[PDB]
Amino acid sequence: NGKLRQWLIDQIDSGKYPGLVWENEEKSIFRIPWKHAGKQDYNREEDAALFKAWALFKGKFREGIDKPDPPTWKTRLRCALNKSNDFEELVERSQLDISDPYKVYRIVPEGAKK
Amino acid sequence: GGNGKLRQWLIDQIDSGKYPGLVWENEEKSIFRIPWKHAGKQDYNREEDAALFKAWALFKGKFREGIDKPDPPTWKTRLRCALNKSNDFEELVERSQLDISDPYKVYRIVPE
Amino acid sequence: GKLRQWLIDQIDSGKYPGLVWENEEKSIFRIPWKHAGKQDYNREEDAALFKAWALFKGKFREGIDKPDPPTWKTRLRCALNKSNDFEELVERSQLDISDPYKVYRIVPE
DNA sequence: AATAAAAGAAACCGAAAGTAA
DNA sequence: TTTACTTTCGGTTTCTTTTAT
Repeated sequence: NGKLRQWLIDQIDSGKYPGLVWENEEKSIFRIPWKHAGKQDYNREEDAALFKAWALFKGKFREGIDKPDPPTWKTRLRCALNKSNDFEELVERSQLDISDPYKVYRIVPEGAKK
Repeated sequence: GGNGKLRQWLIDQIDSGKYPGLVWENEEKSIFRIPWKHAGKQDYNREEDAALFKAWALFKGKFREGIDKPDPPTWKTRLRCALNKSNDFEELVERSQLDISDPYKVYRIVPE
Repeated sequence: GKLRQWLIDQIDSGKYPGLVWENEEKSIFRIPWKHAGKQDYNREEDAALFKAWALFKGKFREGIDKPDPPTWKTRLRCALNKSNDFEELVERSQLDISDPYKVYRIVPE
């Protein structure tokens, strides 16, 4: 009934967001760019695109109707990632203090029994 | 299965020690205790707690051991509905304990 | 149905400050609705109404159950939503002021 | 120093599934 | 079965305290 799992899998499977790539061929671990908005390498378009995309895809942000607030978009996805049972951050694999920094996440498989 | 069987039958089930938690509260035998546990709770075991409901289903024609598939929720609902509408029984709702372990309801027997 | 009468009764008492009628026909009322994280929020006064609903239904027992104001708030909110006896006037609600509240109109039968 | 972004935790929401009477 | 709430689901928004430039 949720949308985050399928949606994010789709954005990675698309080549739309550079740095949003699978790390393995088994499609279980992926990399998600996570740049601090204050950095010099940061451009609003390319780095905020994934967060804006989630706000567009849910009804939250409507282009031309609403005033843009990019930190809000990032907070939504971060908190959504944290809370979801579908995603587990591999905190020992995240690279946040480099140019082109990223976080590493695992998509949990569904459970065996009921 | 027919009319005028509920009152005496339940009195008989209380006077026997067969159903744990189905005991009299007074010596005048006008008020009694009936376990009323949610089937999902952890303490719930199907045998002991569904026994009274299964017993009513057997005593009336509704359940036949070995011929029909058991449905404990159906037995509970059937006996519940009988108690509410019964002129022979009146719930003392101010003494019932439904949000405790081994929860129960308290009922008063209407004299004629 | 106990909510319709119970809530009408809670408004008619002056017990909960901010739980007041807006009109003289007793069809529309104001129900305080503050976020529990805000600074003005005090646990006793603002959760009192939700606490009262939890008491009046069997859900909370003083001294037997651990207090959970967030669950109290959720139950009352969801109850109002499903109620055919209650309809929120969303064009009147004031959620982003100090002392925020919601506005509800009582459906006549 | 200052301004802006960011962080976890928890309270929060509607919708729907669930439960009881 | 209808009415009437209550609980659960899948994220979302807020609160307060760090972190980045």
